[PDB]
Amino acid sequence: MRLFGYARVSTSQQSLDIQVRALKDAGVKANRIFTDKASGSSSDRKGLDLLRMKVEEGDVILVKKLDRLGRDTADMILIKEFDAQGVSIRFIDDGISTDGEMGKMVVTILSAVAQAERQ
Amino acid sequence: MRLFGYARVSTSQQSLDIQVRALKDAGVKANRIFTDKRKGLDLLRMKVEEGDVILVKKLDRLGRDTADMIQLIKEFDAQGVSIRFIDDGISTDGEMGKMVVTILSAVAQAERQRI
Amino acid sequence: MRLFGYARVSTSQQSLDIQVRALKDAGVKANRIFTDKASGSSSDRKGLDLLRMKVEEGDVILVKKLDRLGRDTADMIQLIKEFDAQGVSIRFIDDGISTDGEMGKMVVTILSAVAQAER
Amino acid sequence: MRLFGYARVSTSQQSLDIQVRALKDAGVKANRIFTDKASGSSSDRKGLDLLRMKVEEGDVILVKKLDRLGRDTADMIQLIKEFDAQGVSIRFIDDGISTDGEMGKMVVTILSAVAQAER
Amino acid sequence: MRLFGYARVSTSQQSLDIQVRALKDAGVKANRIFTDKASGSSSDRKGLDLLRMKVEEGDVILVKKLDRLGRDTADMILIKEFDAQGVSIRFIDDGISTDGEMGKMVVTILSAVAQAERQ
Amino acid sequence: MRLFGYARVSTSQQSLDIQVRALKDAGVKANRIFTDKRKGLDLLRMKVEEGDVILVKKLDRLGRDTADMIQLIKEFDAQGVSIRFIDDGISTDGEMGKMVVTILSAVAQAERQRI
Repeated sequence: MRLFGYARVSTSQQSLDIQVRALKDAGVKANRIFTDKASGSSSDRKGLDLLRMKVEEGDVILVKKLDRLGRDTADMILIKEFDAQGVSIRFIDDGISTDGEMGKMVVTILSAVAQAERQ
Repeated sequence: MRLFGYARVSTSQQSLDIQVRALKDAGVKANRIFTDKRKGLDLLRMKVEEGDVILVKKLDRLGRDTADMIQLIKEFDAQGVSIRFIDDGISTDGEMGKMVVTILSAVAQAERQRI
Repeated sequence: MRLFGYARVSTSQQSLDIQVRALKDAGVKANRIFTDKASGSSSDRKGLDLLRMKVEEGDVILVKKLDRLGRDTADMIQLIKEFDAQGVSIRFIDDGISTDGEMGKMVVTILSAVAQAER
Repeated sequence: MRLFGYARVSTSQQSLDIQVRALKDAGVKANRIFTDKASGSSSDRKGLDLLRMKVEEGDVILVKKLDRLGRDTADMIQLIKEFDAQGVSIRFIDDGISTDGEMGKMVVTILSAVAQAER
Repeated sequence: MRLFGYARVSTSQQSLDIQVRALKDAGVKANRIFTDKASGSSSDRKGLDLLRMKVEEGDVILVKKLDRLGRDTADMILIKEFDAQGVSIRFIDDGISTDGEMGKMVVTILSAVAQAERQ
Repeated sequence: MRLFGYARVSTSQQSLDIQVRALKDAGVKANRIFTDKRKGLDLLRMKVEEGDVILVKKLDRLGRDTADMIQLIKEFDAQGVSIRFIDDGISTDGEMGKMVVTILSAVAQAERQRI
């Protein structure tokens, strides 16, 4: 298993820095921290793209809070594709993971919310 | 234990009789089905007691916004009352109930940032 | 031929906007501009890494000046040779310099000469 | 075309013999090799001064490397332009570089680019 | 009037340095000191050539001793040509000049010796 | 004052009578002309006295080498004796005499460096 880290902002470098420091403090080496900053460039915006290329089945991505993974709830149900790759996600602040039975609940609930959102 | 039901439409009276039948089908007595088309919800609130279980068809029947949903779930939780969201596979019993609060709190925060 | 854009940038938004605008003014689509923070390690350049995957033989990378490509002359030379080996040439907008074939063969020769004469 | 030779040399005989031999090996007559001590002032370069008087349009000055011509890149560039204005080109034996026309136009462009990127 | 300085060696840099320092100590600015060192190059050997270009009528060349001016006595009777240019020479150590009546004697005597030498 | 003459050939006896006539013509009595074809020079030397003047045709008649010349000129100088080098325009009287020593000393040094 290898730990990766994902941080995301739309605008703020500050919250970028708040997440990246957190990811290191959780134990991710600095070169395994990929970020997305919508106000950057294709590379600042393709941190997830690179991350997809680096992972292997059995690896773990750490993200600070649940809202940092996607633009929206449909967006974050990313969980499916990384689970396709056999790669688990673990949200630090909320202390939930996406693997096994707990990971099944997380998607069930999140689908419910996203379908609600469409209401 | 004691079983209630909550059904809510925006407008369709037709579908209100359709949810109500669905809950009647799940075992809920008709005097225990409360409905809105928010007095229905305010009566059921409440009416319920320790050990009761409320059946709702979907998560989006229960409340206006995820934040309103969290506040409802904690109010029922405090009393020893739980919800089954029939079509969603979700229950507020025990662990799945803690999960649901954890995840909805996180979604709700997003929305206050949206506001 | 598809045009890409590349820039080494410092840590400020100002420094990024300036480089992004310069490459957009040169005709590069916004989704084809890749940057790296100039601060960072040269075995972990995420922008070059993505750019390497997206180019095809015959494509051109535009760069504003020689210093926006490489960390130093030796770094410039190795990158020019890497991309040259993939059939991709580099074009430095402000300096006027290109590396397609002939002039391209001259540029690495002069750059090494300068490598030496400076070293 | 008559071939001349030029070298900046340090203060030792060894340093001079080495540069003189290198230009003789390149085909320059011994009486057409001019040198300046690298120590000295750039508004008093006796060798360049004599060389300037002896060249004709069409002649070529051979130099071993870029650093044997100018005190620095800015000095190299001004000298290349001076001789270029008299119809005389410079040929750097070891580096392979020449300044006759085309490549010559490229060399001052690259050299200034490097002037900048180094400065 | 302007003072110039001329120093000459066949081999020795040391006596070069012994003369140049002398020429400065006599008051010649450093950029008006031209030297010839037979073991140098065309430029090390064309110090007199440059000197001829710099002087004006009325100027003075200082040389340390009389033997430093020419290879031989016929050679040094240089005196004629610099006198053609109206430029006087003054030999420091021997305290003779080549101008006016004293300069006439110097050439008379020196011609006598050189003709003797041919004997 | 008193006038001597010195004439020297390598080999030509003919030219020895030619120099000797030239000095006789310059005013020198025949008992005062010394000749070599180095005893001639040694007699005149080394013979001479204070105030004497020696006439020689050319500078290269006088001596083997410039150094030998300087040594001769100082020996005569010390005694108050002077040389006229007829064909060369040079005299060892006074200033032109100091010049001649100065310049010949410098030429002689060159030659010791040559040796």
